[PDB]
Amino acid sequence: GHMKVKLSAKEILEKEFKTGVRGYKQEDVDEFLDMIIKDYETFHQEIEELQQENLQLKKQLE
Amino acid sequence: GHMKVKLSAKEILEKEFKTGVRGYKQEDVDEFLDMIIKDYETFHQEIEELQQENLQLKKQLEE
Ligand SMILES: [Zn+2]
Ligand SMILES: [Zn+2]
Ligand SMILES: [Zn+2]
Ligand SMILES: [Zn+2]
Ligand SMILES: [Zn+2]
Ligand SMILES: [Zn+2]
Ligand SMILES: [Zn+2]
Ligand SMILES: [Zn+2]
Repeated sequence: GHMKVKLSAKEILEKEFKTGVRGYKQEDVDEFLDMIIKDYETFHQEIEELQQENLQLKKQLE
Repeated sequence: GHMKVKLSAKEILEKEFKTGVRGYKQEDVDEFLDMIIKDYETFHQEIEELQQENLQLKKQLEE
């Protein structure tokens, strides 16, 4: 069966964190989250491609 | 297209960030990273399941 993730690329782009003393440097976190966002986009695109292919194969077999 | 994935759950665990006098609250960033690590695992399992399912259906169509 299909398994869903918790977050999306847009939710990570738009997440706001509160601040505090000795918090993590914002640019360090944001640059790393940007790499994560691109991975979410890559994962989502490949799943979309694999699920459309899965639907086509199941249709030929029906 | 291809699977040009940049990071792994282990790389996310190992990543360190410099701190500032102020910055993003560490608790909140770390707990968000935990959710992300769990999603990388889910994405992987979903892709593996679809790849093997599609292989099996392709083979059956021709055998
Ligand atoms: Zn499943
Ligand atoms: Zn499946
Ligand atoms: Zn799925
Ligand atoms: Zn930088
Ligand atoms: Zn989509
Ligand atoms: Zn692909
Ligand atoms: Zn270190
Ligand atoms: Zn894999």
